[PDB]
Amino acid sequence: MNPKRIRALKSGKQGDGPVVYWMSRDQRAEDNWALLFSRAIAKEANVPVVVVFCLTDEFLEAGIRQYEFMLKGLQELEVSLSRKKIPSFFLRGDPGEKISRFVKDYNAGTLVTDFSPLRIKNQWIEKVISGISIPFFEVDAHNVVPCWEASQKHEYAAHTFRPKLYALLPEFLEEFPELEPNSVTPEVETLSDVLETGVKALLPERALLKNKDPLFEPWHFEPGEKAAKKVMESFIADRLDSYGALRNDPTKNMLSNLSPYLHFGQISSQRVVLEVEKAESNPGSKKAFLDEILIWKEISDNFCYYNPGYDGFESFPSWAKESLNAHRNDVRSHIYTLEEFEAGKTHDPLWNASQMELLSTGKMHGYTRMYWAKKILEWSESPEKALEIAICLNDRYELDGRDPNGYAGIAWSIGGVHDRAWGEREVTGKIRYMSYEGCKRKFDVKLYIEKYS
Ligand SMILES: Cc1cc2nc3c(=O)[nH]c(=O)nc-3n(C[C@H](O)[C@H](O)[C@H](O)COP(=O)(O)OP(=O)(O)OC[C@H]3O[C@@H](n4cnc5c(N)ncnc54)[C@H](O)[C@@H]3O)c2cc1C
Repeated sequence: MNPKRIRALKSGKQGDGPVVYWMSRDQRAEDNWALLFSRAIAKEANVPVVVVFCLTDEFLEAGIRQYEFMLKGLQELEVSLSRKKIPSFFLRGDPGEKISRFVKDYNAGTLVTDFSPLRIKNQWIEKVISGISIPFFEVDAHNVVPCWEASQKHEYAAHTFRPKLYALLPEFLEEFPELEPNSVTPEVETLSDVLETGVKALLPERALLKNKDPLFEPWHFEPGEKAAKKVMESFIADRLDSYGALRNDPTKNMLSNLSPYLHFGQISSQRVVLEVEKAESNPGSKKAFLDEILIWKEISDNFCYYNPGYDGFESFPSWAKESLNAHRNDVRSHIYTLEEFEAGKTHDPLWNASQMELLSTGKMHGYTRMYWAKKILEWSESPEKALEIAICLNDRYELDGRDPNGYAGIAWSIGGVHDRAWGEREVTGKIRYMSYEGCKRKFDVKLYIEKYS
């Protein structure tokens, strides 16, 4: 157990009650450093461990596609945690008022949570700190190397964050120890009813077509830790060999499709890296996949951790802010509203077909994600309007939405974060441009459009 994975946010006097694991980002029982760190401290104090999840009031800011995927995975998690004699408590409302009330009611001895560099998680941490007198720690269970240990600084490029992450891999890339069950079973509603009431509250804002039928197809990704592992096994066995040569072709499903399980924390990235590193495949394809799940995934947490305004124009590089400001008054070719972007009613069939894959599957291809966001900057009134539209459409319809990957990805597409300056164009400036003809020379754009009518 590396002590560099755990951070102390506030000290205090330890109580003689159950160690509380405030689960948030990592919703799994296996390969969870935060849950394992809570069981170790609970064992050292001769007291069982408990897990608490808060169903926040911000669930209506998303959709049914993310509400059902999360709660259905939590239902499987409760059975898995109960088999280890670890009881789970699902509170509903403000985590600042619920976690404070749970710790005081149940006489908690130590509170533990998982690490998330997002602003909304820091908002909960600030409120819970104000009304708790017991120790409270946080553990990085999402990244292989802790976010505060990989770099003490915002890395402006992947060429600089790669040697720092790979030099610390022999230390943090290790096997997980078995989660020991509680010694004895210790001493606020069922998730089936919370799923029924929540869906009934999200029904009027459901994504529908003109025929009143639903648009989302929930048979593409089955939720749960069991299904998350089966997806990783299928990728290593069938798709990992052809990954390095077909990750940029949206007409072929050659990606790992592990992003919805990785966002909600249903599967550990360290577990995926461990199975891939010991797998024998194309070295060019293994290097490309490890570059995506290690470098670009953890540099997204690095961007959100060392940039408070990671979702704003101020976090852009100085060369991009100066380039975008010099082309602010440039006459845009087209100006579409948020409703026209949402329904995919633009003149570009490639962008519209990309938006249709986002609305129907909740997981648009990785290559088209760059074309989908860069066109928003080209057809918006201002770079700040492009950030708002793309963030809203990402977090609302992407199953992996509301994730540091999405915020670092959108910062690269429009703001050029972790990128370089390209040829100076109008409107877009020195931001890397992706043309429609450039996509046709890379893949069958006609098949990708015909698939998502
Ligand atoms: C405009 C835009 C929006 C995005 N929105 C999201 C989002 O809402 N949520 C989200 O998790 N990711 C987002 N991404 C990153 C990336 O596109 C997706 O992670 C990817 O499409 C997920 O599909 P996959 O896991 O099957 O691909 P794979 O090739 O199997 O990648 C595996 C994993 O590596 C990581 N990874 C790979 N590429 C990236 C990347 N560019 N950035 C960060 N991590 C990466 C991911 O964790 C990914 O799950 C976005 C990127 C862009 C440019």
